[PDB]
Amino acid sequence: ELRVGLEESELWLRFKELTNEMIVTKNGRRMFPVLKVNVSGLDPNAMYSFLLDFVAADNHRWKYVNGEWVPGGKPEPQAPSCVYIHPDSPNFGAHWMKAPVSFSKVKLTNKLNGGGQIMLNSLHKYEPRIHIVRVGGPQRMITSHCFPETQFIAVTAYQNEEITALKIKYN
Ligand SMILES: COc1ccc2sc(N)nc2c1
Repeated sequence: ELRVGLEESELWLRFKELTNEMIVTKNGRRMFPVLKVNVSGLDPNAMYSFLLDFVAADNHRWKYVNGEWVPGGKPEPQAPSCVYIHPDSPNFGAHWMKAPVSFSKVKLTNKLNGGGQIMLNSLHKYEPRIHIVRVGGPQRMITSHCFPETQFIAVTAYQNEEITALKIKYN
């Protein structure tokens, strides 16, 4: 059975209990913490690509009012985010299972851009999600996994200084 787990869930949970924030910039900003995933139960000889996308967790714009994040009253449909391909892709099951799969090079932007960078909606809340795609084989297969512990609001600057302090303490 294919098992997907979050590495350093302890740390992620401390961010989550404060309401996590990730910076987005025109050129794109790397994530901290980095999403790192433990995977077991792949066919070590089979070929797979690791994909990352961001689900809009709700349909609302958020705003930091009197030191607390509060959702707007005017929800709108959220266009799904683009997919980031893990740069080790495609790769053997053995490669993916030998160490945590680390998305250290994904960049989050607020502007439609050349390539690599993933555009997100400013002040919307996101739940990171991966897709494990079996490739090259005759029978294509996809397993998806969400990481609620890794939820965050996309911001152009940090609102809650508790988040800023944790980002610095652990980086
Ligand atoms: C996934 O990134 C985006 C960026 C801007 C907008 S406005 C809208 N309706 N949804 C989105 C999603």
